[PDB]
Amino acid sequence: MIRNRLSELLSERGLKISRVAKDVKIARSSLTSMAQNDSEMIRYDAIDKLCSYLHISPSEFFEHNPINFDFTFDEEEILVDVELDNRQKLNFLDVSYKETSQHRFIFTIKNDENIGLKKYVDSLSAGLKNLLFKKINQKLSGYVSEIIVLHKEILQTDSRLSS
Amino acid sequence: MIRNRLSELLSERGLKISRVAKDVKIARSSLTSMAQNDSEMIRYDAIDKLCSYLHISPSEFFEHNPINFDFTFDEEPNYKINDVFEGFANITHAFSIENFDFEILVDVELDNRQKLNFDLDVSYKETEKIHRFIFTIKNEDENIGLKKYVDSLSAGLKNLLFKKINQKLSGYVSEIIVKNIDDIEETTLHKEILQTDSRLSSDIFKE
Amino acid sequence: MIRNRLSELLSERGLKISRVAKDVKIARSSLTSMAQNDSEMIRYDAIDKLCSYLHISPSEFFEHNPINFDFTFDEEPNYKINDVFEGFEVTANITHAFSIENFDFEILVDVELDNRQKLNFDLDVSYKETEKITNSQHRFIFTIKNEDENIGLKKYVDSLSAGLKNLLFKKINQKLSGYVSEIIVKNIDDIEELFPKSTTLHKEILQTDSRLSSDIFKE
Amino acid sequence: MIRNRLSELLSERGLKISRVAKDVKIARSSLTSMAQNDSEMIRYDAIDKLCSYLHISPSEFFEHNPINFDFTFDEEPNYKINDVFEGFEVTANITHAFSIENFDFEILVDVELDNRQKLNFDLDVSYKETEKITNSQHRFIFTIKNEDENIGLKKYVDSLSAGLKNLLFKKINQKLSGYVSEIIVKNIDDIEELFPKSTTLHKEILQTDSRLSSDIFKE
Amino acid sequence: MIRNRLSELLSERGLKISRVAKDVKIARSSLTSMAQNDSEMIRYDAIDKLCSYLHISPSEFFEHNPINFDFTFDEEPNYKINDVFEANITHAFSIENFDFEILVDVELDNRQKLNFDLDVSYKETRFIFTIKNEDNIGLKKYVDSLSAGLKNLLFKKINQKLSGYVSEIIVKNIDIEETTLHKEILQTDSRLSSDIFKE
Amino acid sequence: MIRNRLSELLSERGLKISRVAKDVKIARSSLTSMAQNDSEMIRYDAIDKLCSYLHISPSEFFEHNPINFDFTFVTANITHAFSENFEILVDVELDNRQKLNFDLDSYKETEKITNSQHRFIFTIKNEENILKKYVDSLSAGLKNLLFKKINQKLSGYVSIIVILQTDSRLSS
Amino acid sequence: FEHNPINFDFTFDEEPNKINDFDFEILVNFDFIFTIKYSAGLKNLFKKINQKLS
Amino acid sequence: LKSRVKDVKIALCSYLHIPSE
Repeated sequence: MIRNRLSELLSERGLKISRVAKDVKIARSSLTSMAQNDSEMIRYDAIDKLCSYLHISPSEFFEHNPINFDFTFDEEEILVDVELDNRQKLNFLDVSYKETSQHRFIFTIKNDENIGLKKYVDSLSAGLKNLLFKKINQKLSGYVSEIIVLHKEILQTDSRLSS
Repeated sequence: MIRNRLSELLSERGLKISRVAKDVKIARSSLTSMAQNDSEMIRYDAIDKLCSYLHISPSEFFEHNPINFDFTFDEEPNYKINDVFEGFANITHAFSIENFDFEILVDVELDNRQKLNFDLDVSYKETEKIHRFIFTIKNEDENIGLKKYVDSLSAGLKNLLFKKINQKLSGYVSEIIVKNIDDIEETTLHKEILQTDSRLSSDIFKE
Repeated sequence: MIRNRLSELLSERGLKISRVAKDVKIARSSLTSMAQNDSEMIRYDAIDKLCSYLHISPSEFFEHNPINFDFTFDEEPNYKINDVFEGFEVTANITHAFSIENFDFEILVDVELDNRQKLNFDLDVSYKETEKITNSQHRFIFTIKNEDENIGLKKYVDSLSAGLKNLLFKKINQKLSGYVSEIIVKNIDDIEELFPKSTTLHKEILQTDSRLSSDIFKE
Repeated sequence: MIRNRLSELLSERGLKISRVAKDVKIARSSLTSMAQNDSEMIRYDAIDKLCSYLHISPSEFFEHNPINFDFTFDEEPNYKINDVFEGFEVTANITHAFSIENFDFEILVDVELDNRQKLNFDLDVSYKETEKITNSQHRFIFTIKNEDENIGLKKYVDSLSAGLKNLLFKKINQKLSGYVSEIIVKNIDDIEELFPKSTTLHKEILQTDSRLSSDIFKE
Repeated sequence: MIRNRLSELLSERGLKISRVAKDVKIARSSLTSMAQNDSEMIRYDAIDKLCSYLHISPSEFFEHNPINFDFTFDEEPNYKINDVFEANITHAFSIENFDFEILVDVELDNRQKLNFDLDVSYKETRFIFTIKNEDNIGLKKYVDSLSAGLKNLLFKKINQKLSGYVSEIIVKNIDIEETTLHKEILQTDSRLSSDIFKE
Repeated sequence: MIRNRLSELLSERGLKISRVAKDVKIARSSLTSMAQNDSEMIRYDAIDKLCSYLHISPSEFFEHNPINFDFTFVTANITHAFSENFEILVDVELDNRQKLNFDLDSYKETEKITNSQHRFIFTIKNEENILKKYVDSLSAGLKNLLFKKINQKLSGYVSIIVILQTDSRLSS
Repeated sequence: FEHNPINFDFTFDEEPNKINDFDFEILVNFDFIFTIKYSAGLKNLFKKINQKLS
Repeated sequence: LKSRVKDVKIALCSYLHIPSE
C-alpha cells in the first residue's frame, strides 16, 4: 500500500498543474497521470525535480503503511487476505448481482464475520483507503466485462460495491 | 541528486541478493541492478515489498540533496589521431592520439534559484592498462568553487556523480574516436573502442 | 523589448516615405516595412545609410528596455462550437457560418526582469461577443477573468513607454489571433460561396483576427 | 562604415563564446560569425538578448562613423600570363602552374563625407611577387603606384578608429582577391591531379587570396 | 536642357522646310522632325550642311542651360474608376479620384541639388489634372529663369510623361471593340495645368 | 568639316576617360568612340551632361569651318599572299558657292613598319600646288580628320584585292 | 507411510562458476564431491538431493 | 473450508492434521 501525495501538496500550495509542468520541464500528460495514483513506475529524475521545486524531503511525497491486502477470484467470491506484518496472514466472501453515460451495477456483499475486516479497513488513512477502493473496483470491473463478451460499450461500463 | 540506498541497508542487515530475490518475489536480475543505483525507473510494488520485508519506511529508502549538476560537452574539440599500422587486442598497436583537448561547461544550481556557473578544460595524458584513457583538468585553482560544492555531498551521492560523469566522458571520447579510425577485422577494432572507457582524475573529483 | 524608432523620426523631421526611399536607395517596400516593426532582420547597410542621412547616431535609432515578457498558451482548451445553417453561401458573413458558445483556455505570462529573478502571473481568458468592424471583416472579443489578483502585471506593464507598449499589445493580439483561428479551422471544415475571386470559409476564418480587451492591457 | 563591437566586449569582460551561446540560446556558429563582421543581416532578438545579458544599451553595441568609401574596379586591365610547364601535377604548388608577367588595373576611390560634397581620388596598382606565406596557400602582393599625389586619401583614412580601419582593410582586400581570382580563372582552364580529396586548379586559384600592401591602406 | 534653334532661324530667314529639304539634300520627314526639337539624335553631317547653308556658327544653332529637371512618378497611385455600360471615352469609363505624387529634383549649376515634391489630382475631362499644393513655390521661381524656348521644351516633356503614367494605368485596369477602347485611350493625352508650369 | 574637341579638353583639364564615364553615367565604349571623332550620330543628352560637367558652353565643344571637301572614285603573311601595279577626283567647294575642281592621278611601293601592320605607300604622281594652299589654312584637328577619312575610304576601296586589316597610305 | 510434520525447501543458485581441458549457494530460513537437527526411512529426501546435483 | 482449500498450492496431512482417511 503506497501512494503519491502530489495531488494534496499541489492543492495546499495553490499551484496548478500547468505551471508545475512548465517549471520542471515534464510533459503535462505524465504529470497528470502521476497525480492520480495511476502510473506503475516513477522515474527517479521526476522525484528529484519535484522535491527540489516544492522544497520538500521525499518523506512527504511518499506515504507508506505496512498492512497489505490480497484479492483472489475464480473463473466460475472476493477472497480478500488481510496480511499484516509478522507473517500474520489471515483470510476473509460472497457477492451476488443485486441491481443495475455512466451505467453502474451496484453489487452488494451480504455477510457478521466481517467485523475484523471492517476494523482493518478503518485503520488505513483516507488516501490509502481511496486507493484500495479504486483498486478493488478496477479488478472486479475488469473481470465482470469478460462475461458480456462494435463500440465495445461494456468495456466503458464499471461495477460497484457497497457495505 | 537521489539514490536508492539499498546496498547499504542489505549489508548491515546481513542478507544477500539471493535470499531477497525469493523472499519478496523480485527477479534476481532486476534486484541486482536496482542495488547499484544504475536503474532509471523504480516501480511502486518494489518500494512497498522491500520497505516491509526490512521493516523500514520510504524516508530511509531514498537520499535527496537540493544541489544538481549538469554537464554540457564541447562541440568543436581539438584532436589529432596518428593511425599506426604496425602491431595489429593491444589498442596502442591500432591507434595512438597525439593530442585531445575539449571544454566541459558545468552548471551548479543551488537550493535558492541562484545558478552559479563554472568552466573546466580537459587534456589527454596517457594510456594506462588495468585499456583505460586517462584525462586530467588543466586549471584547478581558478576553479576551486566547484571542488567545495562536490565535497559537501555524502559518499553515495559523490560516487553516483563520479560514475555518471566518467560514463559521459567515456561516451564523448569513444564516439568521437570511432569516427576517424578505419575498422580492421579480428572482435573488430570498432567493437574494442566501444568497450573501452575513460577516467577523469583530479582533486575536484578525487573519488 | 527593442524597436526601430524610424516612424517617429520621419514624422518629426517632416520627410515622407517616398523621398527617403528614393534618396538612401533602399527599396520602398522594405523601408515601409521597417517603418513598422513587422520586419525580423535588418541589414547593416540600411542602418548606416539611415543614420548618415538623418544625422543621428545609432543610440537614437534603437530604444531598449531590459524587461522581457514571455507568452505560452494552454495546450488543452475548452471550446463549444455550434454549426449554424443560416444561408452563408449567399453572403460571406462570419456569424451566419457558425456561432461560438464557450471558449476558455489559460495564458501563462512570465515577466523576466533585468535582475536574474523571474516573476510568474497567470491569466484566464473567456469569449464574450463577436463584433463587426467592417461589413466584410469581424474581430472576436475575449476578456481576462481575473484582475484583482494580477495588479502586479498592470504595475510592470505601465513602466514601458508608448512604442514598446504598442509593440507588446500587437504581439499578444497577433499570437491570440493565430491560436484561436487554428482551433476553429481544425474543428470546422470549409464551405465555398455560391456566387464566385471565390473565397472559402477556411481562408476567410484565417484572415480574420482576435483581440483581448482588458483594463490591464490598452492602446 | 559601421561595425559590431561584440568581440571587444567579450574580450574585456572575460567571458568566452561557448558560455555566451549556451546562456542566450543562440547557435554557436551564428554567434561566432557575429563576433567577426562577416554576417550581413542580424536579428532583433539577438540584439535584445546580447544587450540584456551584458548590461549594455545599444549605444555601446554599435560604433558608427559618417564617412563612407566606395571602390569601383577598372573594366579593362592589362593581363600578361605565361603557361609555365613544371609538372604541377606532382605537387600542387601554384607557382608551378603559371607565372604572372605584368598585371595592372585602375581602382577609383570615392570618399563621401558627412557634408553633401564629395571628393574623388584615383589609384593605380601593379603586380610584384608571390608571398608563398603558407606551403598550402600562397598570397599575391600588389603595390599602389602613385602615393605622392594621393596623400589626401591617407589623411582621411587615419581619422577612422582601429576596428573601422580593420573593417575597411578587410573589404578592399576581399574585393581585390575576388577581382584577381576571377580574372585568372577566366584566362586559364583547369588541371586536376591524378593522386588525391582531389583538387583542381580552378578550385585552388579561387581559394587563393591576394593582398594590397601600401602606406595609405596600412594594417 | 539643350534644344536646336533651327525652327526660329528658318522663320526669320524666310525659307521653309520644303525649300531646304532640296537645297541641303536632306529627307523632308527627317528635316521636319528635327525642326520640332523632338528627335533624340542629331548627326554630325547634318550640323555642317545646315550651318554652312544658313551661314550660322554651331554656337547659334545650339542653346544650352546648366539647370536639369528630373521627374520621378509615384509607384502606388489611388485610382478609382466607375465603369459605364452605355467612340466617346466619356461613355466607356469615368474617373472618380486619381491621386499620385510627382518627385522633382532640380540640379543647380553647382554640385548642390535642391528637392521639391508635388501632389497631382484629377479635375475633369484630354484628361486635365491639376496640382494640389502650389505653395513648393521654389520650383516655380526656377522655371521662370529658363529662356522662352527651353521652358516650352520642359513643359512638353512633363505633359508627355504624365500621359504615359495615366493612360497606362487606365487601359491596364478597364476592359470592348466596335479602333477599340484600348486603341483610343493609348492615343488620348493629358495636361498638368497650374501657374508653376504655366505655358 | 565638323569635329568635337573633347580629347583636347580632357587632356588640358587632366581628367581621364575612366572618371568622366562614371560621373556622366555614359558607357565607356561610347565615350571612347566619341572622343576620337569616329561615331556618326550623337545624342543631345551626352552633349548636355558633358558640357555641364566640364562647365563649358557648346561654343568650345564644337569647331566648325565652312570650307567643305568632296571625294570621287605557305604562311598567313599579307605581303606574300598576293603579287604588278586609279585616279582620285577631289573638289574644294568653298563657302561663297565658288565651287572649284582639282584632278589628281598609281602604286609606288609597299612599306610595313611592323609585321602586325602592313602599309602600301600609294604616293601621288603630283599630276595642283595653288588645293595645297587650301589644306594649309585648315586647323590641325580638321586636317587630321581629313587625312583619316581619305585614308579609310581609299584603303577600303583597295581592299579590289578581295587582307582587310592592311591599310593604304596616300602621302606627299 | 510415516506422517512428517516437517517439509524441506531446497534451491541452488542460478549462476554457478570452473573447467579445465564449482561453489554454489543452496537455499533452504537457513543457507566430483562438492562439500558444504531435522525416521531414517523417510530421511533416506536425501535421495532427492542426490539426483538434484546430477 | 471448501477453492478455499489455494493454501495447498494446487490448481493435507500436515495442513489439516489428519494416512488417516
